[PDB]
Amino acid sequence: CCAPKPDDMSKVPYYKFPSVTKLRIRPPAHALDEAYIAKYNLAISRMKDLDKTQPDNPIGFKQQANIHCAYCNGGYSIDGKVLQVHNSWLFFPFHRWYLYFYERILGSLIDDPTFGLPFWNWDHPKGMRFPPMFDVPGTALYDERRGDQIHNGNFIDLGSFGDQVETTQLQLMTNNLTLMYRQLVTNSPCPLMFFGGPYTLGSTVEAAGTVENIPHSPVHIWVGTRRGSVLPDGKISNGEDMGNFYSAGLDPLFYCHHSNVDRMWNEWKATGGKRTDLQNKDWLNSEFFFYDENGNPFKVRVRDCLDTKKMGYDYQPTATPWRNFKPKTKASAGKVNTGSIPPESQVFPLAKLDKAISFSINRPASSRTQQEKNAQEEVLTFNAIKYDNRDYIRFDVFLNVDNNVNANELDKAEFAGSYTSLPHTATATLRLAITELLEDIGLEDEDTIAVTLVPKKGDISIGGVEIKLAD
Repeated sequence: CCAPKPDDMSKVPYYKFPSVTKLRIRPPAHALDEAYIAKYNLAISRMKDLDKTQPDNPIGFKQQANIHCAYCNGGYSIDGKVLQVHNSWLFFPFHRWYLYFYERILGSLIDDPTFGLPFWNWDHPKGMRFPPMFDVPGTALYDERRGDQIHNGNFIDLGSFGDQVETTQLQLMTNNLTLMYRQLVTNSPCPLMFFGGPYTLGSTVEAAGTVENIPHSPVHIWVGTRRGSVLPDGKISNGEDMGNFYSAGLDPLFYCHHSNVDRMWNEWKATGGKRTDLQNKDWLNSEFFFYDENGNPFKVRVRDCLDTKKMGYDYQPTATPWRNFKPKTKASAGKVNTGSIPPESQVFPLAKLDKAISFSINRPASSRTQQEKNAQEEVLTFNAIKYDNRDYIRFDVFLNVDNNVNANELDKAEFAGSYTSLPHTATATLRLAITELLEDIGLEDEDTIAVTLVPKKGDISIGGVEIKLAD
């Protein structure tokens, strides 16, 4: 994490886009033509060469990896404030700018002014396998520090928590696309839920948005080696490369994953409405620091990365079949007797979520008008999720079911969302937008509903649970 930086950010100029905007198309990583794979490998190979020939050059492979490591570790400050780009509303714009310069570097090393950084299309069934171009040993895209959950033609598990898949292939694909639907539609109806919130003061509660939680974290977990296992070099793994935030940038696939995370921002806004960029001036005027492809230092602003076409790139149009994955069936017919389960006040603070537990919770308002629903989002909020930051964590949330719910079947109207964590006491919050579920299950006139938590991995405590109306 020895990242290069100017000591005095006040002397660093602000970036200016080139006067001639040369539009790059980022293509899906699967089924890429061999000629594109060849030049991607050449660019990465030349980037890695700089590790040896020019180890201090900021555009080299290891140094670009160090930039991400140092950002995740708090090693960059501008205007006297540390730049917090994880578990915060800076997550998307930081990575957009990071990849913008990374893509310009790749193109510059092969004299290709329109080189497009491919995206791992893990939201589409054709892209849910590990992308073949990255699994050719002896090429620059390859990384031996990956798990072997990724081969055999296995589909990615977008809710992975480091263990093997436990369902059928059909159900795993179904769960993946249901998670996409929940994370890109249901649970991100509004900007702060998609992007996350300010993670400024402490207030050390993590404030990730939807995508940063899921599917972003499970991809890291699925690709990286298994912590504790023997690496191909002989040493014990801490999740290297992708499974550890110190080393993730050392895997070329890291950038291709983030290309799709960046694409999610575009796809989320594509339906308009309330899914727009954050309008808060504090967010828009937040700054980051980067080196351009000529090794020159610059500051950039969030407000200047909102439109990728203005930055000179866009994504190859690609179907998003998860938009059709609103569950059609209910796991449980009828309505749960909320008098036969403990109220939230009796369960929380919950010292350990060791097994499935159900409880009743009060809604602040019932029979809400459509104008009310437009104005304020109904959000089920899990406060003070606490765990060891060295642990893998996952739990799922269902409405209107009981402790016997089959949590391997996410394609149900009752499935609300999930929380996961990638090992860095942590403290976190989970917010779920429940209006769509209350409508589908027929609970809109209820003052009290049943909630069921199902732990899947890790030792988890939860301080409290409340339903609030958020603007």
